[PDB]
Amino acid sequence: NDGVSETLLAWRHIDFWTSEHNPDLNATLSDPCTQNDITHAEEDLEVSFPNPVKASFKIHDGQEDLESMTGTSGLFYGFQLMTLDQVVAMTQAWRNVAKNLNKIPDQKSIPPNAVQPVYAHPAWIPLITDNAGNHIGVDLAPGPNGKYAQIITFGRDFDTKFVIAENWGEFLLSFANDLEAGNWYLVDGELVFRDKKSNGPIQDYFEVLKRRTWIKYQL
Amino acid sequence: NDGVSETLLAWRHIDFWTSEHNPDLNATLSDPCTQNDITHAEEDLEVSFPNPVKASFKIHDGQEDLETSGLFYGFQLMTLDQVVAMTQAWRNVAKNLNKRPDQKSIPPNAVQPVYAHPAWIPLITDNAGNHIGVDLAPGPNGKYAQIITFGRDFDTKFVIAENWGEFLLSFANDLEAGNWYLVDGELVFRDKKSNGPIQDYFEVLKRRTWIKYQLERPHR
Repeated sequence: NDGVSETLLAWRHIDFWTSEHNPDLNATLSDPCTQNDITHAEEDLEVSFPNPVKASFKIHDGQEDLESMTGTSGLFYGFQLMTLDQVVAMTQAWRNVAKNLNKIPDQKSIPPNAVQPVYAHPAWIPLITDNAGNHIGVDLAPGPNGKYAQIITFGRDFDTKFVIAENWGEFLLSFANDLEAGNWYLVDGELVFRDKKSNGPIQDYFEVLKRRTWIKYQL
Repeated sequence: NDGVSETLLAWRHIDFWTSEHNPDLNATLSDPCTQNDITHAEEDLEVSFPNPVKASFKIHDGQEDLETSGLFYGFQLMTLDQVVAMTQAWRNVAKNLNKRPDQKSIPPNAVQPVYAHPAWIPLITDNAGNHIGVDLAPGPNGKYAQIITFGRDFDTKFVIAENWGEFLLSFANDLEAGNWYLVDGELVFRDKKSNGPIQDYFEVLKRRTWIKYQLERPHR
């Protein structure tokens, strides 16, 4: 099925975990989008959000925290869950880039042929941001060996794109499983990843996702 | 809008024309698909057919063999069953290509530069490995549900229409423009106004696409 279950389940675990270990991060999780907000977005972008993505939006419209000054603390080990407004704005942003480009080194994909080998595509809908040009999001125009609505890395520093999940649900869930596995350090602090079981160092979450993907591919 | 109007309009023109100038070809046009046939197909392939494509199917489920000689100047309009069979056929090819002649697009980056894609749904066949059909996974400068050539001899893919409706309509306009010869007989294309020779319809579509691309390139 679509990964709606996983979405719903993940948000339970994430909502619970944040409330327990990091209230301040909890506060930042926004109220649900209404159905009209999302229909308006879908009309604006002329796309159908996959079911799981619509489910996540109907739980949290990204993160906010206006009274903070140092910037928002990204839920995903520093990366910020985007609001529907930001999703629309950035999607149109990247759509302009694709236009300007119609006339960047070599683009590749892991797995091979899973993601279109391009810098920007109109159908790559960003959902998470580093506020530094890079995104996780959902791919609505997969390559030949890709899957519709797979979750991918793309952006400024992602000449190679990685498929990091089959759907948004699986992604949210693996994030939830990291939290529960104790794979975290608080810097009541900034959230960053470490492999608890291996007494591993602090690592950028993107490098973790890329590594995992690579490993999974070779198997 | 979607190109549903154009679909519906085109089939009126095509149904009319065929009945007048080539009854035998008319006979080959099938009864409509039912909505369940389509839902069953959509489940089988796990895709949503574009609206215009669903409209065409609700007029004719392709052509039905007398042996069927192809409506589109020899190319056969596929039945839903053939669409499903061929889509799975092409889907297996992609799978086997994953375990490893330059593929290009006109316009550049409009169509994925690959031999086979799961989301290229064939609608017309060459009975020789080549297709016109609808692209549900466009390139960066493509458009969802644009109509493309693809297949065995299509190392370069061409976007020949913005939607299925526009395609059916341009076919209809060829017929009404007198751009045909009967070999009643077998239907083949000629440019009436240029007193032109007979031409393969794929070459016509390729030239047309190529010209259109080139006339638009000054604009930005």
